[PDB]
Amino acid sequence: EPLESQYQVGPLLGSGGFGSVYSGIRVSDNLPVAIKHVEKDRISDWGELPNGTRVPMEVVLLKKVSSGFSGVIRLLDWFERPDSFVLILERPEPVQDLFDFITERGALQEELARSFFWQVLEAVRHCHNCGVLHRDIKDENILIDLNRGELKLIDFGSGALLKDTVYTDFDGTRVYSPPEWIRYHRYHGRSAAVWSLGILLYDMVCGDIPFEHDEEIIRGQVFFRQRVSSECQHLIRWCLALRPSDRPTFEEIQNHPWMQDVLLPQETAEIHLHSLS
Ligand SMILES: CN1CCCN(c2cncc(-c3cccc(/C=C/C(=O)O)c3)n2)CC1
Ligand SMILES: [Mg+2]
Repeated sequence: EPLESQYQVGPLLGSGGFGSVYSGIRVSDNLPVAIKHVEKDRISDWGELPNGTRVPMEVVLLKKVSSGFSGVIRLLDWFERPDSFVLILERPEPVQDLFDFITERGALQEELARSFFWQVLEAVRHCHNCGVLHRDIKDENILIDLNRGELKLIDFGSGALLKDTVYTDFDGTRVYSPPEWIRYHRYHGRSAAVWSLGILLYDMVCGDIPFEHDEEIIRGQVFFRQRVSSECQHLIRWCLALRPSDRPTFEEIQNHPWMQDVLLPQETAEIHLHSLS
């Protein structure tokens, strides 16, 4: 029953606004896991969860998207403590987040960016279909299962239930938030999500984020610092359309020509990941 008699804690993987996550192993089968600690004082949103009670919104969101689909991390279990909650999440091995992967390898070839991007679209779409809005889509929040070549969306600590009405609260990453939020402190789930997908695609093909200051976000002028195909630039600028309604739907993004003939996960890994893995 105790958390200690359950898992064997390992080294700290990282910490921040989300909390502190450690590498871990489940004593029983040595199944690799991650142990995330979050203080109750940090937690702002709470949920009830089916036939349950007091629980952080993060847990509610995680369980809602839980399933066989490997595009989003799986909550394996959780525990409540006097001042914190502990989340036991799955952990692919080897693994590396998109931020480190790009920091190390730099701007990705378009074929690779296509595969990776396509996989987050499927993951985000999955969340939406399950009534969950992530709100913090970014390189750091996407894990790369190097052997399988499959990406995983993580950290639902900024998410919320998907809704068709306005959002007047945001606590994700500033440099990924849309111009509606910066200017009017209001946005709609899917539109905002598409904007951050635009920032992410740009990050993938250019090695860095397109905007830094609020003034750049509001103006939305995209400058390509690396050689990027015309199709890709078009998609990117379409997602980064100043007016929300001018942004493509997920269907339009995935039907976009630059998005065609995506590589399969294993293919991707064999051609791009095993080369160094
Ligand atoms: C966002 N991350 C910032 C960068 C360092 N960091 C890392 C690094 N490598 C693997 C994982 C890792 C492995 C398995 C599950 C998870 C899940 C995290 C979550 O759902 O919050 C994370 N997390 C902690 C959080
Ligand atoms: Mg999470």
